[PDB]
Amino acid sequence: PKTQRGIYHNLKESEYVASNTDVTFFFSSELYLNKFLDGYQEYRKKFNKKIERVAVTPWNMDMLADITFYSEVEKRGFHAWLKGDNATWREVHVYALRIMTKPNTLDWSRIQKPR
Amino acid sequence: PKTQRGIYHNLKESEYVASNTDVTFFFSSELYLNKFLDGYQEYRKKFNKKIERVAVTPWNMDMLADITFYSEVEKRGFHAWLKGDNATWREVHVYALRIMTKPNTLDWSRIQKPR
Repeated sequence: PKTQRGIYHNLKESEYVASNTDVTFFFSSELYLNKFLDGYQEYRKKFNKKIERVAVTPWNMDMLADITFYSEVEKRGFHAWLKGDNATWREVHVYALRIMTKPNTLDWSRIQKPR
Repeated sequence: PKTQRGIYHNLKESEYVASNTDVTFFFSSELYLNKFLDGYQEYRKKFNKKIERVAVTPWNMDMLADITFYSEVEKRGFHAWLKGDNATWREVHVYALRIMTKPNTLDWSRIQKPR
C-alpha cells in the first residue's frame, strides 16, 4: 500500500499511471509520473538526435524513446500494460518495433487507476 | 565499364561484390570492397556500443551496422540486392528491421559477380 510519503513500492497497485492509449506505464510516485509526462516530448527530440548520429534510418523511434525515458525516470521498477493487459519488458519493445514503421506518434497523458 | 584505374562508376556493372547470403552489396573498387570486408566485424562492435549508449533493447543491430558501414565505405553510391533481386535503400532497411529479432548474425564474404 501507498506509504506515508506517497510511494508505491509495488507498482501494480499504483494510482500514478500514464497511457498513450495503447501502452500504460505505472509509476511509484506522483513525482516520477509528472517528470515523465513533463519531459517525454523533449526527450523524443534529444533521443532522435543521438540515434541519428549513430545511424540514419527511415524509422519512427518515438516509442523507443518513451520506453527509454520511462526506464530512466521511474527508479523503483518497470510495470506496463499493452492493450489493457500486463505486458513484459520484451512485449513492450516488440510493440515499439512494430510502431517504428508508422509515421504518426501517440502522445501520453495521465489516466485514472485501471482495472 | 571499368576505368583504367579499376573503378566502376556504374555499380550494377561491378565485379567487386560482397554477400551475407540474404543481401548483396556492390562496390565501385576493390579498395572499398576490401575496406568493408576487413572492417565490418569490428564496426559491428563499435556500432553496438554507440547504440546501447542511447538505448538498451533486445535487438540484434548487426545488419543495421552493416548497412551503415557500407554507406560509409562505398563513396560512389549504394547498390544492393535482396534475395537475388534489386533492392532499394528502403527495402534493405525493411529487411534489417525484420532481422533485428533474430539472435544469429550472417557474416559477409566476397562473391563472384551474380546473375
